[PDB]
Amino acid sequence: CAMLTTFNEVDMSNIQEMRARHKDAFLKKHNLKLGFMSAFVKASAFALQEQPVVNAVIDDATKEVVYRDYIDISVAVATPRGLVVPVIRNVETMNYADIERTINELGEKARKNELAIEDMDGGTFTISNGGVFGSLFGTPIINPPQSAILGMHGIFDRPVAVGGKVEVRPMMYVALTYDHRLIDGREAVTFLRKIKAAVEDPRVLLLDL
Amino acid sequence: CAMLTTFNEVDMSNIQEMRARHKDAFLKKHNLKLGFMSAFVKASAFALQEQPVVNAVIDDATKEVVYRDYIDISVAVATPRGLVVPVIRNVETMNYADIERTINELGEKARKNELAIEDMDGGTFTISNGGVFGSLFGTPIINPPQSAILGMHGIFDRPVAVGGKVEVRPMMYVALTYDHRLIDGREAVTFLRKIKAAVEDPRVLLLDL
Amino acid sequence: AQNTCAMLTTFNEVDMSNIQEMRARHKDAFLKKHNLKLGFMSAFVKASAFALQEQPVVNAVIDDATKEVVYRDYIDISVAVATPRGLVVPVIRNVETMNYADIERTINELGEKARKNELAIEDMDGGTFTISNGGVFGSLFGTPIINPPQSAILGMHGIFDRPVAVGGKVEVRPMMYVALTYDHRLIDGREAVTFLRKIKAAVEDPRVLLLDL
Amino acid sequence: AMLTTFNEVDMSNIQEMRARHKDAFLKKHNLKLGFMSAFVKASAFALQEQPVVNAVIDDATKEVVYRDYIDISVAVATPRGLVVPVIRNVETMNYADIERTINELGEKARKNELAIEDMDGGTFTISNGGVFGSLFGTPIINPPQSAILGMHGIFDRPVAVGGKVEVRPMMYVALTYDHRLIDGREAVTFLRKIKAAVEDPRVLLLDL
Amino acid sequence: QNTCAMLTTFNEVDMSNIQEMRARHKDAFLKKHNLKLGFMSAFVKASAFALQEQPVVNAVIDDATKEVVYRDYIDISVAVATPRGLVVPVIRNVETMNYADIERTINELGEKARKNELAIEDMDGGTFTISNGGVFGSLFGTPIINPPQSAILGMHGIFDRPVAVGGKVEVRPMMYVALTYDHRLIDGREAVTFLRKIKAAVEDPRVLLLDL
Repeated sequence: CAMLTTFNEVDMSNIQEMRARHKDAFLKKHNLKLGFMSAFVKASAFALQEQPVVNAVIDDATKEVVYRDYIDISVAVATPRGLVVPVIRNVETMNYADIERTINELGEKARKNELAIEDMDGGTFTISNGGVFGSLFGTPIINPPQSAILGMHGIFDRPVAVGGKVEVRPMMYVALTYDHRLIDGREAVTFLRKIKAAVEDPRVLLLDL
Repeated sequence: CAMLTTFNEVDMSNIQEMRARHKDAFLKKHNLKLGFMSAFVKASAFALQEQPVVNAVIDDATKEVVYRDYIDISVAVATPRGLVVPVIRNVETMNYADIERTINELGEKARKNELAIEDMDGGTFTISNGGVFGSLFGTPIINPPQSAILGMHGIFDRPVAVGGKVEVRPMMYVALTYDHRLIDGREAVTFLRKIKAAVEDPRVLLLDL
Repeated sequence: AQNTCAMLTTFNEVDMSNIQEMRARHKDAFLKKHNLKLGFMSAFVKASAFALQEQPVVNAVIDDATKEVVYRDYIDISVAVATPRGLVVPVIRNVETMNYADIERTINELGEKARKNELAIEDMDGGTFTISNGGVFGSLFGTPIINPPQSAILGMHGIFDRPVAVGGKVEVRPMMYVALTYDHRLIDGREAVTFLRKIKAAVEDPRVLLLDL
Repeated sequence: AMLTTFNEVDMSNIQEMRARHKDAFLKKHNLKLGFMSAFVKASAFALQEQPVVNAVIDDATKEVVYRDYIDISVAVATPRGLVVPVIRNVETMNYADIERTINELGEKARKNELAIEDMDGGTFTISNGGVFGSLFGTPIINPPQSAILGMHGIFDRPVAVGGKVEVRPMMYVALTYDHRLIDGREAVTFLRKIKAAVEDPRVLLLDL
Repeated sequence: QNTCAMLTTFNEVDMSNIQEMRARHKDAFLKKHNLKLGFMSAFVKASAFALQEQPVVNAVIDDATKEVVYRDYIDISVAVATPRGLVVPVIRNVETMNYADIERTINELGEKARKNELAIEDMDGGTFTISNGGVFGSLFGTPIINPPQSAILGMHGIFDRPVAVGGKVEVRPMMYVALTYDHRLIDGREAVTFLRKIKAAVEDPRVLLLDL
């Protein structure tokens, strides 16, 4: 076991304003609640596209890097009974209108206990959300056999310096645990920073920066 | 022939913001510059996706409405010898970066004039960027065999009303000339409204309203 | 359309301060008295009737078979309804008598009939003037399609808050563009411009209808 | 095994108490008031709320042993090194008794006359790393317990309370817990309960 | 994090003085000594004078089967880490106690170009006491490192961010950095780690306790 964790801060204001502006029409059309988790899942998929090493795995049996091209992100909808990780498959071709549908169905499966065995294995990324309980920032545990996991924590209003001026903005601490045997610090730090950039400004997803 | 025209106005404040913040990154990553045209092409593609009637064309030989799953926008490119209307195919599977790259390669082909006819046929929707030459608004001419075209114009700073206040915002007119036989009043204005919405904030495209 | 016939659509802006403020401070009594609704449809229809009375040429239709102008007298405003199955255009006859309330009653009746798909072919055609609505779907302005054999059509669009200079100072006022697609073969530029300006004057200040100006 | 999660506590009520009740303690109990007792009692309240954090995995026979007694193993600094005495049955003591036990353990520790029966049997550890001046960090779980709450320095830091920026005495609180017994949500709610109890001592009275 | 007793403790460092130092003296170094002022020359020095008092960090756990007796080394040698594209190596300064800030940067920079051209001899990487993880590349918040064995302790490089802070009970936005230090619990006490964390962050904002 070798878990290396890097933290970073994500400005939550842009996506909250987008939700407040577009929640009504989105709920009217797709019958879904607009949430901040779809933005994070899409950003994770995008950053995984840019940096495929985070998507790979090293087989301890043969000591060789095993690259994966398909992107599957497992979300944590952990039931009061215990921790459960439903898997979203092929997230690289979904928008914000999707993902929300998929997480809703997977949560429904978890509540009604149709979460079969195959729905929690074969994931390439994990987006465990411990912020629904108000955690400031903590270090999650790498889910085997995956090589990374992104931890989303609670949103709180803290003063942040913007252009030399103190402003109160809603900010999220985000964690990323990686195995240094495969991912070096440069790669994981860049990956987390790029996730932060994609969540902070959703237009880069359209610009492909 | 039987062409009707309807108008609206688009506020390019988010497009201006995203071209004020994401030019250095776009140039460093793609060796290419960012422009207004990609936003309008993507907005037209999204509107045609969510309203397949305008995407369809009535063939005069058999008087049949013909639907097409694919979308290919006939963007006009400026050349010293004469205006040309090439076609960029499958607009539904590309982001702003891909639109910019195909428009740049099309322009660099047109400058030295190696454009074959294979890149000029098969049009579904035409956009004429008349903003290079200062134009307030006016009725554009369609390029058949397609049904309706969207005519862009120049972007001028004009005073508008946002919450009762008067501020100067970069705002331009849009005209959608449509074949009145197939498209009636409601879709001819809803199409333009959706284009307006997707250009005012690109986050609608990502959120898929 | 464009080349098929003579459109020559003319445009004007109509402020909605008077009508909107009136309905804002007159709607409860109307709901307690007739019980339907209160809208600007009745105001625009009656203003069109007034302007059509003042300018009888726009009421007259041409007869291409004989090249004879037919000076129709009864005002037959044919309004449009944005039904789920596209759009339908019923008709209202003898508009001059109704003031605001009877036009509103006929509008409500015809809308309920169209929603129920009971609009008979009788009260569907034969109008002398048409009014379209591209206002429910907010459109800044557009070119209306002339409904034949009628000779003109009103194409009012949505109402937007825009900064408008009144007395040298910029103040935000509820504006809206209105279009008129006439027939240049019969109506000149002067007549169509005067028509649009008279409708603008009769909607900007409804007391003109009482004053007959 | 070891895994940690962090949070922050606004230490405004405790400093106000120490400001308004230091002389009353000095002249009624002959001991010095401190913010140790607030955290010990908050930890006791959280342990009583969640018995899972008070449990232990026995590697001898792979069993989950529950303990009814609550014992916080406070850390006492000595020149010879680091000695950790265990204060017993914390449920039945208020701030005064916690302070008395801490003073007694300090007096007995400085004299090198703390016996082996006073080291063992602990069920929860608290490591005050703030006497040296740390911002935050990771504590280690001393065997055979299951969690440790480490405190850090109390630093005046600007916080957005009510939408305005003000300088307030805040410290970072972290607990390191094993994942084989305590889940992530349990640890987060445990730390938040400690935060609530220290931030508002009247919660301990209201039992919520 | 388990590995071998790999806890971590965190702190912050004030870098208003150093950038104030560098905003006035950059031209002098370029003229007299032809090299540029960086950050590591302050952190590599702050660590070195933090080790000359408490040499338990210089101690390593060696002999047969590891834990037998301390091995105190009277020499200080800091292993700064520099990034290539060919995997980050850790270059190392020898007998660096007796040499000042400039000799720390001349040694660093010319030795940086010494590995930009792959002119490397393995004799220049012997197992010395201590590594200072040089992470001044990628603008992020708080890392955990992995004490580059056999080294016993480890330093971080975190990044300067404009952060609102309370200076003298007043809010004064300054651009700040965080730091951690990853200590092997075995024969390295928790309390002594905070003291060296503080002083490696005290000799940094007030550069003149190096003279005291």
